Amino acid sequence: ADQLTEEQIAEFKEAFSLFDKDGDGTITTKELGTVMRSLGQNPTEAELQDMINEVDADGNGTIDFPEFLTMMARKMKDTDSEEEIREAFRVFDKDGNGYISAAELRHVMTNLGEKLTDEEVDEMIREADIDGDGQVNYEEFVQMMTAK
Repeated sequence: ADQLTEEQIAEFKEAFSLFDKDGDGTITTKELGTVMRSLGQNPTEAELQDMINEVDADGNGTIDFPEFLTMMARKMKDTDSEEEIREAFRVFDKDGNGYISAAELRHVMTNLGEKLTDEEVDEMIREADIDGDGQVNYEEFVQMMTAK
């Protein structure tokens, strides 16, 4: 899933509060780039003025956390975590066949540096009939690492 993890929501909530000097849980458009830049993102000025024209639909010129989360979810799209795991399994599809040996699959999940425990993968392997044949595609194992 591409849902915001409780952490990503907290990270943004902290970077957002960083400019909530009104104790109202909101920030001004003048600090929006600063908030976004606080997370290490550097959108151009036009990119910022473009999202403002839409967010500035109330005619007030301010951003609240909820709407701020609507911006983060619109950016963490084209860069899903899925494209990262599939691109890793791609690094493992040296034969461009779409299939690798479970070993390479288990290796793709460990080399990625994911905090997955060998036990969690053992369960993901139960429904992924990784036997009966010997090789398995990852598209199914990719959606499993994202969120059952």
